[PDB]
Amino acid sequence: MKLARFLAKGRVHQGVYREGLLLDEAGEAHRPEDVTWLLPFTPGKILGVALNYARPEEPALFWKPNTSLLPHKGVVLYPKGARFVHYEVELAVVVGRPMKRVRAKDALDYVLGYTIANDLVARDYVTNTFRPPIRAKGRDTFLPLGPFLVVEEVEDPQDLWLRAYVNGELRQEGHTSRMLYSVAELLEFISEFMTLEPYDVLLTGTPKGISQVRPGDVMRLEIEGLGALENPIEEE
Amino acid sequence: MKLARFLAKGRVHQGVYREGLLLDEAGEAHRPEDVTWLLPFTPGKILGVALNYASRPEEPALFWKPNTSLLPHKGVVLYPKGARFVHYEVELAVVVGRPMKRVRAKDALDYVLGYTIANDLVARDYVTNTFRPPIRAKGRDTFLPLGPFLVVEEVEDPQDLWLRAYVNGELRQEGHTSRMLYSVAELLEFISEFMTLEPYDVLLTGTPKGISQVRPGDVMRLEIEGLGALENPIEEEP
Amino acid sequence: MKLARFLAKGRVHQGVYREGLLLDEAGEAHRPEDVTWLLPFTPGKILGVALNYAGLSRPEEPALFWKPNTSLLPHKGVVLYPKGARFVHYEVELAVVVGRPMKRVRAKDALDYVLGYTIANDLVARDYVRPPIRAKGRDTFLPLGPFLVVEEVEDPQDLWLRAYVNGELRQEGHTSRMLYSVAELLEFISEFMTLEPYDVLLTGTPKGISQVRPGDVMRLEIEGLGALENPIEEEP
Amino acid sequence: MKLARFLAKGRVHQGVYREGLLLDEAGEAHRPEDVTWLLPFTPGKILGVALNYASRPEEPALFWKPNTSLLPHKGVVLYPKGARFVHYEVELAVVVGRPMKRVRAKDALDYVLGYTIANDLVARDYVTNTFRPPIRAKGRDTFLPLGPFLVVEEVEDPQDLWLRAYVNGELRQEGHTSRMLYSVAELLEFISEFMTLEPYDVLLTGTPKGISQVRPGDVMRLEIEGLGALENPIEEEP
Ligand code: NA
Repeated sequence: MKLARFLAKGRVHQGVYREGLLLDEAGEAHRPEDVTWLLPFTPGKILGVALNYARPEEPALFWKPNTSLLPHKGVVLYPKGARFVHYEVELAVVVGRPMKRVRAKDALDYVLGYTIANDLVARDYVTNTFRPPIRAKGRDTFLPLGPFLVVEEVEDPQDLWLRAYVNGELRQEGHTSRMLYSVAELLEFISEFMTLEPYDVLLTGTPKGISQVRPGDVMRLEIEGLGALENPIEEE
Repeated sequence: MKLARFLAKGRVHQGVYREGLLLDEAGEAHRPEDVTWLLPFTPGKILGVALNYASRPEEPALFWKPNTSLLPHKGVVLYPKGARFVHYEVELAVVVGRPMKRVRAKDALDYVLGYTIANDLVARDYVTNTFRPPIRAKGRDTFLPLGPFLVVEEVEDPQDLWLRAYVNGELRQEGHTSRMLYSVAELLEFISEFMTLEPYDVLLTGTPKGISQVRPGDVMRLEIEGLGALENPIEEEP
Repeated sequence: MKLARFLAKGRVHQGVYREGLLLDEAGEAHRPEDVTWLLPFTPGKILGVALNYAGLSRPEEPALFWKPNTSLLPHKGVVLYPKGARFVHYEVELAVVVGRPMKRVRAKDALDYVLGYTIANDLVARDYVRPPIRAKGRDTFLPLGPFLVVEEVEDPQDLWLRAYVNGELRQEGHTSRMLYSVAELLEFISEFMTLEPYDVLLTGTPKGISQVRPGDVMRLEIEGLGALENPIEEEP
Repeated sequence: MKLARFLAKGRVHQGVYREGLLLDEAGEAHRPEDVTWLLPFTPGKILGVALNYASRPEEPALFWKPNTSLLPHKGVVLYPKGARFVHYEVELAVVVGRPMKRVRAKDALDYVLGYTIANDLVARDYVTNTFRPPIRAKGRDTFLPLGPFLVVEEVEDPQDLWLRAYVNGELRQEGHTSRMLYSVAELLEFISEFMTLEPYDVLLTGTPKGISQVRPGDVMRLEIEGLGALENPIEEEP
């Protein structure tokens, strides 16, 4: 099922998405257009692997602060004066059980589900890969996530198409099978030295392509079987 | 006030440390040796700064420390199996008290709740030149002893505090926060300019280089002017 | 200052209310009409006191009761009227927010532990009136807000209380008439129960013409704390 | 499996109880005697039902227990100074696993995550007919020992479990959940009809009358079929 959270008439609902509608805890159906989308869950810590699409001897891990989190339909703030702001459609993996020293072959047995992430980045602030890209990628609103927490629906995370649209125009396409380090490998590498807890999130990277956005653009990211994450952009 | 959190007889207490004793919410006294020390508060996000002690980096070299690295006073630090170069790092930790976004340096300290001590440990074997210092080197479990107190309304100037580190009771290093390249105010201004800092988020201000290597069996005791002493023994991973 | 929390363009803001304007963390202005009001803070446990307004003596001890966090509703949120209920009433009450841990605190020291104040509408369905949980702890039965007012209230026992239904004044009261003061209540409660920062104490309400019906718009006001407004709809 | 949480060497571990041993997230074993037991999970809101054991009341007599009453296995219960009639209450505790609103009884148990043992203590000295039982009598600090485990996927029928309570090693009472006036399913239906229950919220199902008076110094050990044993000593307040 596709779990979601939304705000309606002052109440936060934890529901399920079916046949284009949101069913709340009481079984009452809601139309997406009538509610205010929220994050499908509350993320613990969020790590991402850079340059993971065609390999490096070790995953180049980076952090995304929770203050960068943004829900579906939320507005991404374009850095004042920036010139090179890109979007990054990526498969987000949500941990379901505590992970510590878990073998790659068992890694998937600990996953709760998946969702869509827009790992934005402002290249203007990146000199090179020497220091962590915190000012360039950990900015407020730079991590739209959702709209759903898809549980027990994805058969293989390494076999999913990835698409991205800007103002409706398909400006990108790709597949996750071309992932240098798999989800199971990333979880194994990470959990060897760091305990991953339920709801922690792993961003798996994105393939290179047309991704520069400007104020006024509406980005729509889609991943096989995970719905579509849409976010407009505006100057700060 | 030196706020502290501890576990005693099954109860978690949010109290205060005074003259050697721990007082709980009701004012009842507890001996440190009879309780289990906990983190003085629950940290939100934690950022550190590399090379911030004595021209300086064009901009603060920020990095992240995961919450799973957190360890309370007296907790056991786990030495990475097979590692050969593990170092402690005595740093002044700054705890945010009010939401910060685009705060000027001259106003930054007005948003600070209090201060505590941090041991920003690093396993240099894992250090690289990609997003340095890498998460695998700085964010291992237990690599962030923090505490024992959340000292509020006591620190006059964060840029005027001595730093000391002991290993097995012997002084290994002496520093002073006046030697900070980027001041606490400048760091908060820099970070809050693009990232909202929420109450209880923590900023690790760096440490001066020294004879900081440690090995299994060693007991690290870090002290900062007016912030007490953070002590942690090191054991080898099971 | 009047602290407030609101949702705007997908972002949750912790700001302040000045001159009819909502200022976010960065100090940027927001028009109330452009945002979605939320609770001014996240409450811990909420206790209320019954019969606290009246040669009859006051109760031998405060008649304490609980309001579940699931009853909480923000300013402008929709209160749900119980199907078939004949006697649903609003209750305008001064809500006290704890700021420091309280255990065995003396009345003379009690107010020193208070963070701030806000308005509460402690709704009740008298039809279902043992702890009145089914009558008082229903979902949406605790509108709370709009602000967490700190460092402004000089004396909690010297504030007027007012309630309007559909813009028409229904009742006027004054906190000086409380049988047990805020200080006495916190002393009584903290004697046996540890109160934590953000726990809330509802101080009661004087009897009045407070019956409400589906379609009604309730606007409660307390001296210096603004106005809390909530419309009522029949349960879906 | 019997889920448990414990503190060891400064670290909070979420483990599993197998063959009298606690295994952490990494699979490493810990001896109980070497760790500090904690609550098996963090409860949301807790509701209890009064007079639920041997027709029946028109509707369940629901009441609240504050999270501040929560106490872990082995924790010390504080006896109210001057109280003359304090009683333990062995009850089956039901832990909600999925959001519940307007759930029918026939489907209720499908929303249950697991079960645990609860000691719903009461100081009868403070009971009257005003919102009975009063919060002052039931909601005192430490008046809700809970645990030691969150037993999931093991209880086949909550209405078919024996209840036992021992004071200082001596059997004080024996009961059975089949004697519940309102079943777990009926209670969750009644409650969820007007109140949304969230994951980790807890329902206390009541207890049968018995010789349950306890005094300072007593060691209470409550047991429920398949849920282990919850033990707590009693001490007088400071
Ligand atoms: Na009331």
